[PDB]
Parts: sequence; C-alpha cells; structure tokens
Amino acid sequence: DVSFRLSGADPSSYGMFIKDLRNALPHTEKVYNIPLLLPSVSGAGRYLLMHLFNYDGNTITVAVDVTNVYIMGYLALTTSYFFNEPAADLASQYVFRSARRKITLPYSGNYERLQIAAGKPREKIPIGLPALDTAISTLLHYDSTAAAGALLVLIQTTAEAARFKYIEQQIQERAYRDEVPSSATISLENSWSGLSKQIQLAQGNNGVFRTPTVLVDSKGNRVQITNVTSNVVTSNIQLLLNTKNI
Ligand SMILES: CCCCCCCCCCC[C@@H](O)CC(=O)N[C@H]1[C@@H](OP(=O)(O)O)O[C@H](CO)[C@@H](O)[C@@H]1OC(=O)C[C@H](O)CCCCCCCCCCC
Ligand SMILES: *[C@@H]1O[C@H](CO)[C@@H](O[C@@H]2O[C@H](CO)[C@@H](O)[C@H](O)[C@H]2NC(C)=O)[C@H](O)[C@H]1NC(C)=O
Repeated sequence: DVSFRLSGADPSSYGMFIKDLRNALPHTEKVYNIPLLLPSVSGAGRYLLMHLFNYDGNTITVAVDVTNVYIMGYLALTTSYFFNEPAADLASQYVFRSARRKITLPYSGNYERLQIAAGKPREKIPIGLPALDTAISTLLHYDSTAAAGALLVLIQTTAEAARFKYIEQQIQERAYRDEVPSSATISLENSWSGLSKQIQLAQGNNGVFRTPTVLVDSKGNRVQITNVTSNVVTSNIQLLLNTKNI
C-alpha cells in the first residue's frame, strides 16, 4: 500500500508519495530507461491501495489497477464506490469486499464522462494539494455530481503525477494554492497512451516514433515529438502503458 497525508503536507512529502506510488507499480523491463507496466496481473495483486488522508485526518482508500494506473473505485468508511465500467466491476471482486454496501457510480472513469457528470471540463477545475484535500472530503459522503469533479482532481494529482514528472512538479507548485492545469498538463494526460506506444515502437525503429505525437509545451507552444531524444521521453514520462493494453 502507499499513503499520503494532507496534514503537514509540503512539496517534499508529496514528492515522496508520488515516488512511493511509482515504486509500487510492478515492471519486468524498462524501455529507454522508463519502467514498462505489465501486460496483465491476475487476482487481487492487480490492485494497489492508496490511503489518502485529508487535513482533518479522515481517510479514503483508492484502488488503482497496477497495469495502467487507472483508478477503479475507493472505500470511504463502510461504503465502497466503483466506476460503472467492466474493469471496475472486475476490481470489485477483489478489493473492499468487507464494505457494508457497494455503490456503483453513475459514470465510467474516463475523462469525458467525468467532465460531463461534473458539468465542467478539466481546463476549468483547479488542482493542487488544497484541491486534493477537498476531493477526499467530498468523497467521504456520496454525492455523485460533487464526486465527479473530486475524482477529476484525484486522478490528476495521483495517477497523472505518477506518469509525468512535469505533472508532479505542477502539483508541487500548487501545494498551497490551487490553479487550473496548464495546457501542457492536459496535453500530457491526453497523450500518455500515444507516447507509451511510440516509445515502445521506437525500440525496433532506431529510437524513431512510427507516428509523431503533438504536445503543448511549458510555454504554451505546440511541439511535435518524433524520437526518444525528446525531453518528454528522457526526463518527463515515468511509466509506460504496455502496448498489449493499447
Ligand atoms: C452497459 C455499458 C457498459 C459500460 C460503461 C463503459 C466503459 C467505459 C470505460 C472507461 C474506462 C476509463 O476509466 C479508463 C480511462 O480512459 N481512464 C482515464 C485515465 O485513467 P484514470 O483513473 O483517470 O487514470 O487514463 C488516461 C490517462 O490520461 C485518461 O485519458 C482516461 O480518460 C479518457 O481517455 C477520456 C477521454 O477519452 C479523453 C478526454 C479528452 C478529450 C480530447 C481527446 C484526447 C486527445 C487524444 C489524442 C489525439
Ligand atoms: C529528434 O528529436 C529532436 C527534438 O527534441 C530533434 O532535434 C530538433 O530538430 C529540429 C528540426 O526541425 C529543431 O527545430 C530543434 O531545435 C532540435 N532540438 C534539439 C534538442 O535537438 C530531431 O530533429 C529529432 N531527430 C530525428 C532523427 O527525427
């Protein structure tokens, strides 16, 4: 399991949690020095438990699929909650079985569905450590519309930061003041599958992407990534989605 406490949290302790989260995900190989997530994991081992504590010490446990860093559901006191998707119903076979009741949320976990439920696109939702304290608080008691926006904050401040060093640094900058994600952040989120795939295909193509990936940079400018020498690959990306899962 891994844990993070918002009480006393600072850029350093958040970085330690993001490091713990990455190091909890199993891999057999690195590709271009980036951990390659496994094609498949059977049974309860598929799921990582993240214990998150809000500023007041109240807690939820979040179940993450270790092959793809996707959140499946979470436990809040005696109630479990899962996305309305088959991978999450599958997870509910293994985690939080001891919950008194299980609620299936009225959306899947993908960004488009969650933005619809929340009434707002990600571009308009501030993120940061205060926002994560709020999301934990919101998830403690069911409210499906509030929970969709809480889950957009939770996904970006845990899974997305685990996948990209740039996104982890953006959250660190927001340790004490929330701010909507930078356009580069949204770009990286959206490109993780693309990138993971192109980095894997470069292995027999001399480091060259079969298909270039378009990103927005830190300055708001629209760069084109063509090969493994890009900073996005040498410095930023930290986990690769296996191409078996793409
Ligand atoms: C009876 C009916 C049966 C069932 C109901 C349905 C089945 C629905 C399955 C949805 C599964 C979903 O949870 C997996 C997923 O996708 N997750 C998002 C993200 O996972 P997190 O927990 O968010 O890490 O992992 C990704 C990491 O960033 C993130 O992108 C994901 O969300 C999406 O992909 C949603 C939209 O597809 C993207 C929204 C942006 C729109 C702009 C296009 C993106 C640019 C693509 C590059 C050209
Ligand atoms: C591999 O990647 C780098 C991009 O990071 C490319 O080098 C760039 O080349 C373009 C050519 O238009 C320039 O605009 C950039 O200024 C260069 N940047 C750096 C850091 O070198 C390179 O073109 C790519 N190589 C291959 C073989 O496709």
